[PDB]
Amino acid sequence: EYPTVSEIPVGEVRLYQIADGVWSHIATQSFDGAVYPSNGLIVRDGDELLLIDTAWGAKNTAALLAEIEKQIGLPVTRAVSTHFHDDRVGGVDVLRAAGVATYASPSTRRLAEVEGNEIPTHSLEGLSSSGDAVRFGPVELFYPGAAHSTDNLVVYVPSASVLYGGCAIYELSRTSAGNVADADLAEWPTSIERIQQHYPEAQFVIPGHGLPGGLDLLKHTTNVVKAHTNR
Ligand SMILES: Cc1cnc(C(=O)O)n1Cc1ccccc1
Ligand SMILES: [Zn+2]
Ligand SMILES: [Zn+2]
Repeated sequence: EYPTVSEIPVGEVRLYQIADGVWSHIATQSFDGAVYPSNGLIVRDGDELLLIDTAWGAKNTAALLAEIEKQIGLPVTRAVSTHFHDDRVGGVDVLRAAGVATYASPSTRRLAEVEGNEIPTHSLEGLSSSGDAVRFGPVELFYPGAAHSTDNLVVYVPSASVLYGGCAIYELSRTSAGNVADADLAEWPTSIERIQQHYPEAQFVIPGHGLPGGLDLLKHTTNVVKAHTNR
């Protein structure tokens, strides 16, 4: 069963095996007097590990690596951040010290230096245009357009039919659009369309925060989004 926010103390991290060689990592943070859960992803690449997004803060990313060691005891060598926000780059310093090579798109890199967040070192080339996809070891990287942020990336794992959609994708239980200041509300739904059309074969959909479902998470997020739009 999936770890829920009401089951994880701020400062601990859980791993949830989704397939052979595919985990998610779950963590928690307080922010504006409330507690939220956060996801990210782990994919096995032969003998190395590929880490998708941080665990929302220095401390949690330290735990995230320690729980990787306890439970998989394979090394994390590359890290991709899927947008410039703290729940995705909070802890890039802890990874880099640990000898992890951290990556993001140049748009992510720019926006992070501007917001004062931690900056992935390497720049992922070839994703600046909506629809763009590049390979990266055991996953595909996809820029669906602007959405939750202008720079947000989705990750598909083909071996396992897994779609990591990040904060661009909401969990079902989440019916309010929240704070979406960095978002393009006008393009967000077109952007989800692109996700659907490029990965219809997805069987396991992971949001930035909360419980995983399937492609129906995309109709859901289109809906919540289009209902904010119309406030
Ligand atoms: C605080 C935070 C970080 N990332 C997000 C988001 O919407 O992606 N949010 C807002 C959020 C997250 C989870 C549940 C509700 C609101
Ligand atoms: Zn965000
Ligand atoms: Zn988020």
